[PDB]
Amino acid sequence: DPFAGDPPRHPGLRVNSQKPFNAEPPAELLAERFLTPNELFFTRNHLPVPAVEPSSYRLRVDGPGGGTLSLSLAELRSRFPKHEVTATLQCAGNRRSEMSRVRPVKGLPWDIGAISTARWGGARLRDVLLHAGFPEELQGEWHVCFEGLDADPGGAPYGASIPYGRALSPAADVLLAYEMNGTELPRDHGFPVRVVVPGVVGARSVKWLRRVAVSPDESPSHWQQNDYKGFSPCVDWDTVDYRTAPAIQELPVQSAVTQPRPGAAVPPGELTVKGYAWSGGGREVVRVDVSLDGGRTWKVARLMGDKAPPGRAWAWALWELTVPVEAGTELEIVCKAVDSSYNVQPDSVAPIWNLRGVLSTAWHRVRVSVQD
Amino acid sequence: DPFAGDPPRHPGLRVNSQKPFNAEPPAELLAERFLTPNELFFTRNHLPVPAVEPSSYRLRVDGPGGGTLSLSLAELRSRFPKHEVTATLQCAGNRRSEMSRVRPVKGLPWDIGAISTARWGGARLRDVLLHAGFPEELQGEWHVCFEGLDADPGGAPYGASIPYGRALSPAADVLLAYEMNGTELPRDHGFPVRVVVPGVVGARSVKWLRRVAVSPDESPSHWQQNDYKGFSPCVDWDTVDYRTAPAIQELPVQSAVTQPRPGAAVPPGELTVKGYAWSGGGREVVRVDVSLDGGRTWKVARLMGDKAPPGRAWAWALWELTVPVEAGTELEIVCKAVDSSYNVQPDSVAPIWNLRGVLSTAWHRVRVSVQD
Ligand SMILES: Nc1nc2c(c(=O)[nH]1)N[C@H]1C(S)=C(S)[C@@H](COP(=O)(O)O)O[C@H]1N2
Ligand SMILES: Nc1nc2c(c(=O)[nH]1)N[C@H]1C(S)=C(S)[C@@H](COP(=O)(O)O)O[C@H]1N2
Ligand SMILES: [Cl-]
Ligand SMILES: [Cl-]
Ligand SMILES: [Mo]
Ligand SMILES: [Mo]
Repeated sequence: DPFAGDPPRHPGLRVNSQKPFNAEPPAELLAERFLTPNELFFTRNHLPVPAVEPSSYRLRVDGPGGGTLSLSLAELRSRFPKHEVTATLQCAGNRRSEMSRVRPVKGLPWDIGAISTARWGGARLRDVLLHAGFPEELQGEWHVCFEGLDADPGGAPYGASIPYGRALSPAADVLLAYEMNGTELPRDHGFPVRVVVPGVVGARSVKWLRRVAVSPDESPSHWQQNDYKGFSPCVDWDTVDYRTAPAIQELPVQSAVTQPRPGAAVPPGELTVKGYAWSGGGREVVRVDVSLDGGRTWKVARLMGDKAPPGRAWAWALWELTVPVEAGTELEIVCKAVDSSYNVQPDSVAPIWNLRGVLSTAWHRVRVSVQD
Repeated sequence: DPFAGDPPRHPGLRVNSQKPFNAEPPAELLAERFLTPNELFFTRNHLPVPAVEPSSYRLRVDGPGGGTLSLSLAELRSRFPKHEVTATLQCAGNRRSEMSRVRPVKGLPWDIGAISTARWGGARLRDVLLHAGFPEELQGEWHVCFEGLDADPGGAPYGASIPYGRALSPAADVLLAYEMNGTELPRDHGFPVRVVVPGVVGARSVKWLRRVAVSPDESPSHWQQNDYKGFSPCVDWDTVDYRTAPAIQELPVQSAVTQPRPGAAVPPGELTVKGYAWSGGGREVVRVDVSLDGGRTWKVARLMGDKAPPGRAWAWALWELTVPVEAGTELEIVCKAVDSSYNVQPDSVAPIWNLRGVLSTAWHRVRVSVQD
């Protein structure tokens, strides 16, 4: 069994796949803390988890002239000044299950918790590439490709790429992280090294990093070319042409209600509604609107968190709104967020439906009842 | 009459205000060409148009140490290498009229044409500031403030600001433009000099530019502080607090149908539906979906234009879709666009309603009938 060596996990996780392991924290704990504990941070694995001997581990980075720089874990820690970045990773498939309600889709049936937040520590990718000899700027459209140590039966490794400008930008905060919430990277989260690409879909933050290469093209890997793309609601498996849509990089504005949970019976008097909101590309969440009547009337929730610099809001905003609720009533709780570029979320899922079940960002609706 | 000196305009414009002059091109011409002719380019004036003697004109730019650089029009043309940028300006109030249908709002009642596109030529703001002695990077949060030569009765000039980083970035393409579609700036469009801020709301592209200043704060002007902001649908004139929302800079994804026009009777057989789509922040439009049945089913339109570099899609994408239409039917034509960060447009206007009638980006719907 290829998965016998996988790490043990926290028992309260909502698991949608055991082999390979894919799980999310319970929604009731998801937004309990700003930084998601390492043991509850959602886990998305395409393959068996690599077992890595730290001292023999080498990160390979190809230089400008075709040479190869080879770095040990000790050297990655000692050569480059450690930088810390608090960033939220959201999977493209977050909230896929709401989409399947409209019309079945193929994919892991995530609820609202394929998102988590951590303070990451590591070398900046930028410094590693400047050390390998690359310039701050290359002419034209270049990409940085990453391969992981995890590989499918045929030997193809998990891989992804990001544009060269993002990799070299001081402000974009791309890390080759070896620490997570103050401790070393857990195995499920990429030990000993993963890429963390703030403001970008989870798929590009390659775990168990074995190689870094600069190329005039995007990663040729199946997951960069033939997956993690958004299509029209009309497209299906027989018509999809992956050349017609760009690989998902930055993600759009998103939010969900984490408390209360669907089907809850809540006591009359006061109700504290809670959730998260986040947007891609370093775009801050500037407002979260909450409705208790199915989206007819709205109130403004309180945003928690502390501001980040402009263009660098990599971490989610937790929100709450305490409201009066009358005995014997039925509530349809809805939330929608607005970002710093005034992007907003769409009313419904059908018009944004797609065959892969990705980019599920229509309003989250939670129906509960108020007891007598 | 303070407006006696205003320039004459093209007679086919859709004028919503004569004094001050505010007008949009006819929707049937709006998307006829990629570059909007200067005579049809929408015009948004808050005040009387300044009459400027070109030779006595001086642009004032305050240096880092409190000194003032003063530039003539000849020097702006000769000192700095001319750069050309094709960019779309969209007013915050575009499509306000659709919002008033839900609940009356105060503001010029724009239809879908408070947007236009031109190739602008001028000095880069960046070069002008480096020439004034500023560094490429200032520590902290700095702004570049612009004042126009147009001033209200009390003597306050039109003014706005953009973040310092945007002004100094080579990629952001901010210009001090003296040319428009190959000719000198028309008076209504800022002669002799205007700022053009690509990917940003029209309000910041200050016309009839008299001054440029760097400040640790945003423009103190009324239009930067107490206008061009987005609020919750619940906010009204008695509750609005302009300190609670950020000034609009980048705009969200937008699109409209320009052909056919509402109420049209179209011949059976084939119908060519046309429109525009654009997104802020240099984010390319990656897809436009079109429905003929009120948003139940969708097809993908053809995008016209030529690609721009990543992060620099400053100009709109014109689209078209030729479709079969059966005699005696009723169509509800709808369009929605998706940008490079997979941001999308919301189904309806009510949930995005606000007191100023700004940020009107819900799906545009056009009802027509097919003859027999
Ligand atoms: N090598 C490796 N990198 C990987 C993956 C993987 O299967 N292999 N999954 C990716 C995707 S789709 C997701 S959403 C994130 C999830 O990171 P997490 O498990 O630490 O939450 O890691 C990405 N990096
Ligand atoms: N000085 C000056 N700058 C100005 C304005 C104005 O009233 N005064 N209007 C602003 C706003 S709200 C808009 S939408 C754009 C419109 O530019 P246009 O008239 O060339 O289309 O210019 C901006 N710049
Ligand atoms: Cl998934
Ligand atoms: Cl307006
Ligand atoms: Mo993912
Ligand atoms: Mo405007």
